[PDB]
Amino acid sequence: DPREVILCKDQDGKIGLRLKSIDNGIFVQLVQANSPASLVGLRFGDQVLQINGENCAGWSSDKAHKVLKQAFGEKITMTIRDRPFERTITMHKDSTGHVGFIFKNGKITSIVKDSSAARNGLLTEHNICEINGQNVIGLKDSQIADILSTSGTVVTITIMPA
Amino acid sequence: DPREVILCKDQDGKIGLRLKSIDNGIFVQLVQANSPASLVGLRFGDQVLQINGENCAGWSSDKAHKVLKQAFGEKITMTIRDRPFERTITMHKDSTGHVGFIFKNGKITSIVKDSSAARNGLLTEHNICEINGQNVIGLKDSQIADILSTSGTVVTITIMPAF
Ligand SMILES: CC(=O)c1ccc(F)c(-c2ccc(C[C@@H](C(=O)N[C@@H](C)C(=O)O)N3Cc4ccccc4C3=O)cc2)c1
Ligand SMILES: CC(=O)c1ccc(F)c(-c2ccc(C[C@@H](C(=O)N[C@@H](C)C(=O)O)N3Cc4ccccc4C3=O)cc2)c1
Repeated sequence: DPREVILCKDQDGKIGLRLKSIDNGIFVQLVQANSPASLVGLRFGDQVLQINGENCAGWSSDKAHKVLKQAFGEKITMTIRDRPFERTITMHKDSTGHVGFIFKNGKITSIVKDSSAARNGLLTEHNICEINGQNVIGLKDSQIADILSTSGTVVTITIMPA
Repeated sequence: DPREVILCKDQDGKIGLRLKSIDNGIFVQLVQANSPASLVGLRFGDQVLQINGENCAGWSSDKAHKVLKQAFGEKITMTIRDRPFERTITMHKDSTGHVGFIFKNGKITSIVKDSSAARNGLLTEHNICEINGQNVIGLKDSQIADILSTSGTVVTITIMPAF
């Protein structure tokens, strides 16, 4: 159920937020580290219904960008819907340390037959958002594979359709 | 949250279930009225993880139907994850009786600017599943519009991505 977040711009503007048009809605696509957007709890995949009282419906990505650049510093209110697409799947590493899926650019592309991912019904064409809690958005595939390896048997992955 | 369902085949060996492969997973695409599939609570959007202790990952819908069809035992055992893509949006009719969207083949195509659908972030390219608890999967657009006409001010709609 929607929430109202109040954000304040930093030194020279910039909320540290990249918005994207998807299905005539507006969604958070990137959250900068140590950003006013991250310090309030904004995450990749959160829907934005309202920016300073105004509806985002039908806004193109570049309109969403322009609207944010023109907002005044000490107050930027938004109506947010915490990751409407968010799903959380738990897997169990095998003898080789493998959970059972192939990924590319942070998106699951393949499911290994007879694996943990197959038993747990992990879906392809979904972005990996969090592994065990850590934000893996924007990370290179090698870094994601690293986090997966340095984790224990139970792997709590958070996926979202792409 | 996955649960094991035990379906019991009718006199025809049918269960009233149509399946569809989405993103290397198997999904329920149509549940016939008063069938063994409706009986156990299967619904459009439900993910089928296993069929008779056999993983559905990668399977095509023909493979899934072929497997349901084969092994004509009275009991089919499925592992079901309930509607993983289900989203509920509450809108309220304006002075004219409109929440503010356009649909074509049970799918939202457009959002009217400055409307309840816009205010509540309704998304296009989504299938309407339910309108105030009423199943609309399978119904024609005219029948969907009849439900909306006979609705109160509050219109609660369950939606899922079209894919
Ligand atoms: C049953 C069974 O489970 C099984 C069986 C045989 C296998 F070969 C594998 C398997 C072997 C290697 C991989 C590589 C796979 C990976 O390690 N995924 C994790 C989540 C995992 O599945 O553990 N990776 C690593 C990587 C790095 C950089 C770019 C892309 C990738 C990628 O796709 C995936 C699966 C898994
Ligand atoms: C503010 C504001 O809200 C506003 C204002 C002006 C408007 F013209 C409208 C509006 C008026 C009519 C319609 C037609 C629209 C509809 O009645 N949708 C329901 C869910 C609703 O939005 O109430 N329909 C009816 C229909 C029948 C058969 C096939 C397709 C359709 C279809 O798309 C859609 C929007 C809505």
